[PDB]
Amino acid sequence: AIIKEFMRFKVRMEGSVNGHEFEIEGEGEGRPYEGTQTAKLKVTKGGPLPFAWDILTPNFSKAYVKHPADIPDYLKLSFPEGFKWERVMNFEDGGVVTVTQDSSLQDGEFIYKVKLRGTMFPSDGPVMQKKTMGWEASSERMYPEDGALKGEIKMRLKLKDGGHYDAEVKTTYKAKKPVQLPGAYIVGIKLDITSHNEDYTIVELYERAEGRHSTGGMDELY
Repeated sequence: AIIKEFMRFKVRMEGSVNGHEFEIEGEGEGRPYEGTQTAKLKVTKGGPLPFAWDILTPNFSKAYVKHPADIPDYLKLSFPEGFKWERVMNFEDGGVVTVTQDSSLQDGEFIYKVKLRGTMFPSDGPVMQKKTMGWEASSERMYPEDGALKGEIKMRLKLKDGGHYDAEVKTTYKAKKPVQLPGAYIVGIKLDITSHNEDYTIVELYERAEGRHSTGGMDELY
């Protein structure tokens, strides 16, 4: 076993949102075959952030998705070399977040390097005004294409003032070496910030993710 039942990770993210530069370092741990994990993140530069942490969170670990035996776990199979991923999050108000990530394994621990760029968020919008309250549970609709794994999500962020703020998210996940890709399927995910400090320079997350067969819906009917 390359991927153990209990695994830790270290993550570094360099990014900017609307021109505001920042850096974040974190450490996480979880149970890859169980689809549960946690992370503790510290802003190491550019704090306190002048925008909602919520836009950053889905950006802090695909090896930790519980998969049934009949769905190839492409991303776990990618180790020890690992994989890379590139994502686009197009928010309903024109904000855009692009992400580039590299996942590797070293000395028994995963190493994540993330580069993020957020742009065009309205200055008076919920992101810049920090008016968000956590993501609703998501369903990432997965399918193989061009020798990589593709995922689509309509993510919905809760607004402090009872509404929601949506984003159309598309990601491409690619193993460094060819390994078995799965067929189309769906991953149910729930991410929460479980703790944070007064000025939000330290936050803790918890995420649960499990793959299952689609019952047909992949777009509007999932």
